[PDB]
Amino acid sequence: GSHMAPAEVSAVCEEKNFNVAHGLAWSYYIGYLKLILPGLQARIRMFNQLHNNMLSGAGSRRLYILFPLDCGVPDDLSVADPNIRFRDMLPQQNTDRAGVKNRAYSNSVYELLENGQPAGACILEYATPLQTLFAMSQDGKAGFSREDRLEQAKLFCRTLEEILADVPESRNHCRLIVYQESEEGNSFSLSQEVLRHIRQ
Amino acid sequence: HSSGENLYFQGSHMAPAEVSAVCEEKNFNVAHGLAWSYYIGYLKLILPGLQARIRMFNQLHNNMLSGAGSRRLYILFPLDCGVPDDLSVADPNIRFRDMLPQQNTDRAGVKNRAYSNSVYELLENGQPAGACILEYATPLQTLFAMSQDGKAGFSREDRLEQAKLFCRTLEEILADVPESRNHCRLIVYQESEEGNSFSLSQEVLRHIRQEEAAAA
Repeated sequence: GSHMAPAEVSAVCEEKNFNVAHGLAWSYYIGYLKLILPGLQARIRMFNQLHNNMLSGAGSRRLYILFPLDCGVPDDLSVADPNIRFRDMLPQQNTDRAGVKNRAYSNSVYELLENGQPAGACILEYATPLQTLFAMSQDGKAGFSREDRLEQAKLFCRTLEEILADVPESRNHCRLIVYQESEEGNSFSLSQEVLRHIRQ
Repeated sequence: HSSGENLYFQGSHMAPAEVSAVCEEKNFNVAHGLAWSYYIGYLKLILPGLQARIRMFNQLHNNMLSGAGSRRLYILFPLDCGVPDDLSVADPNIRFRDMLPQQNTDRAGVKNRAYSNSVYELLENGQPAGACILEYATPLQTLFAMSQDGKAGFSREDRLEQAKLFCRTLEEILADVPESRNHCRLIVYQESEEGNSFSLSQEVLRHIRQEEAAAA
């Protein structure tokens, strides 16, 4: 029994709503991922030269991005799991390519353990814009709920997946690792989650 | 085979608030996201303790930032969205002086950070008329880059609308920050609609002068 308000169809407006995810995704792609992707393989070759070819398989030559739907990203950005071991940062290039020419982005290579045994290696990181969503949910003058936060997180992920899907196979090297720890949780293992992605 | 859905104006997979046409509907989701990202991701990080860095600079540089008008972080918002890499190229009247120094924090809410913020002198008639901390609003470049992808469309007209919305959204967010903690000031302009003779430095100077007047 709730009527809509009257509306003049020629007036210019936008629906009010909290759908920031699209901006986050585009910013993240245009302003980070797109910038680093063209030099990733070169950087990997440099890394391999110094690391006994630790990243040799195709599965090891990808950029794995952690996407905790609860938006819990540690402040120090550490990936900290007993079975994930930091090995070294990915070295910078001497490049004239846009953005990277003036910026050395920090990326790290980790070794994954299973059953005490080395099971893999990869370049791993958190999707930093998830911090924004979390901060928004806190900063309550923002009026963004925990419920909104999850919704946006899922949307950011889906939107980013769509964008990435259109990347040519030649640079199709980002992989999203999406999980919601609060769900399906008990025995949850990050290392196991990453390994499944590497393995596939 | 791509869709080709407009990757820019993607949906949110949720039911709309209203079930009829309500307007000549616009989607500004990108602009809104850019604004939140910039505020949370940058401004919230930079603003706390800024006054301390400013005091330090004045100690180091003969009170170059004297006056309330100089104690603000001035951010440039060119509505045309072209963001230059050098301010002196952009206006020769804008002269780089030095970087804001980093403080060793004694405050619980201010971390030790490393942002490069730059202080410039502004010239009128070859003489310095003022000094301030000046930089561009970074997300504007993202909109510009989005407009370039011709396939993508995202027109010059469309770009301008998003740019304006980005400013509005940022302004709405800032409006809820107490004056005691909001040390940034937004300078919004569209060069392409200004005079043949637009001076960036004059535009900044006006703002600085306003700030000084407002501060009593």
